[PDB]
Amino acid sequence: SINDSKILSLQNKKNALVDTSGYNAEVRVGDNVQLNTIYTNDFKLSSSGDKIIVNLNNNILYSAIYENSSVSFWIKISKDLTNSHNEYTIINSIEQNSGWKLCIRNGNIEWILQDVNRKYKSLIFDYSESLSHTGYTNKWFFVTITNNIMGYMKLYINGELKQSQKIEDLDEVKLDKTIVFGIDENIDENQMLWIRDFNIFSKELSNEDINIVYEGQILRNVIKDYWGNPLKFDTEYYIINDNYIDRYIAPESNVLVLVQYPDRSKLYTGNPITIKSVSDKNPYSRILNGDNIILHMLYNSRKYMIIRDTDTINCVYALKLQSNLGNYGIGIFSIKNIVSKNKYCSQIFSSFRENTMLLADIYKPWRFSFKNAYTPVAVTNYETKLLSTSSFWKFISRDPGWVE
Repeated sequence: SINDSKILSLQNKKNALVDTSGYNAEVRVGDNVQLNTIYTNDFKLSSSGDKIIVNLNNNILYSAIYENSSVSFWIKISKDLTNSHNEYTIINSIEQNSGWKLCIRNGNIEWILQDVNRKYKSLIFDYSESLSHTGYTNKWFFVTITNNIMGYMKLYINGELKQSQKIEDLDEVKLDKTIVFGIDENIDENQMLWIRDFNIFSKELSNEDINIVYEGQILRNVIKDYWGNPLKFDTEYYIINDNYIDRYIAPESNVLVLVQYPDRSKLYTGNPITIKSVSDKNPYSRILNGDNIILHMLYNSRKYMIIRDTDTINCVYALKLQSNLGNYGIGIFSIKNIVSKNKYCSQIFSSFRENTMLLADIYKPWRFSFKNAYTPVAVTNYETKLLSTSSFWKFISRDPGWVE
């Protein structure tokens, strides 16, 4: 019933982006704008002059805003766009003086509401955090703006209130007629962003309702890559542990260990792992909670299957490589999303012989050496470790919004 207040909803139907709210907005998508590349209702703004123009079919009696409203969408902003010190306008309903716009500047997003006299209020969120791993550069995040025209305008990120500004003190704000998505500033190659699930609601959404929209649109049962894209079979990933973000998985004497990145700033470091569907789901299909999966590592140009050791190092098993590919239980795993607003990560489990969960910590995993290593291991009796970040894994794909 939250959805009952939708008065614009941009969704992909029969390979076109249209308004499915019922209100019949005209949606004019630029010829070069790529739709539905990651998520069904997404669009990518990446080439010079990429635009989507939405012409509303709305109230003609009221010249000025007469009701509360909310705007929601997810956004993903490339590294190269984020690294710019320049300001870019991304969405804009201002034709003359009044209206709203979304801007990006130096790793911040800014929402502005402006009245007929160009008096404005601003809400800002630092999504980049100076390109920190903990930030959101090139990661999907959920934005929601709510407007109480006799009160406050609020900015939420992933359902969490970030900023609030009074707007009751503004003068006249005209009803929107046209909304333009697209950057007019000159852009370089690789400066791109994606938006998905753009909606406008005819009410001020409560925090509770915003969390409902968020939870619904995140797709709880679809495993996510590091950027928040759906995880896919048959796709290369650099798999990292949340406790050791600058270490890569590698075989040493056929025991997998975590090796420190020679350069922390180069994400694509290590031995790419491809995930295979045990049940023969279609090539490149999405990986879901409850899927049986197999992991293949590319090591010095050769493919191996990752398996659990048969023998222990409260059992603890190291992981190893096997050149013989096939469906062996000792190499079958399953992946489950962790519910988290600030991390796209999952746990990995094995039910071969005993129930185990993969985590990373310091062990002595070799049979003929007492040397320590940061070691991914499969551990039994893991109930007390279910909230441990040592059990959280992230999957870094080579993504067009992060170029090295």
